Amino acid sequence: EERLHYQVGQRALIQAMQISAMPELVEAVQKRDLARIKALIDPMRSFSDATYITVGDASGQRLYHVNPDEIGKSMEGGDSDEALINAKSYVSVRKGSLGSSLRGKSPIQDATGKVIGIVSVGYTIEQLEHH
Ligand code: NA
Repeated sequence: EERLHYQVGQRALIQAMQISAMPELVEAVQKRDLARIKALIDPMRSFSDATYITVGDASGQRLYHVNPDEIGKSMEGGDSDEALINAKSYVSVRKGSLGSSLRGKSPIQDATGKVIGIVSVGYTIEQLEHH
């Protein structure tokens, strides 16, 4: 019965699962084509009500972030291991550079199931429109 913005986390998780399963994103990540990834994610970032979307490679190095300088740097929050190593999809909460946020995380996988990256869709808590 104890909740931490349950509906927001479910919305984030659903979106991360959907984005991570896109064949075009799987291909762009395999090729490490940054511009292609940006072209695919920007419109989704614009359309979603999420605060941000981050895409990382298999080692957790960012291939996309809303802040340009973060691209090429490692996701050091410590809450990406279960997706990157164990291919789990889940809701996580953490204060990264963009503030305390609820994240939906899901691995990006090739056709054989190998994890090749991660998608994190986040909602910064202080910015939620309360009900
Ligand atoms: Na996934």
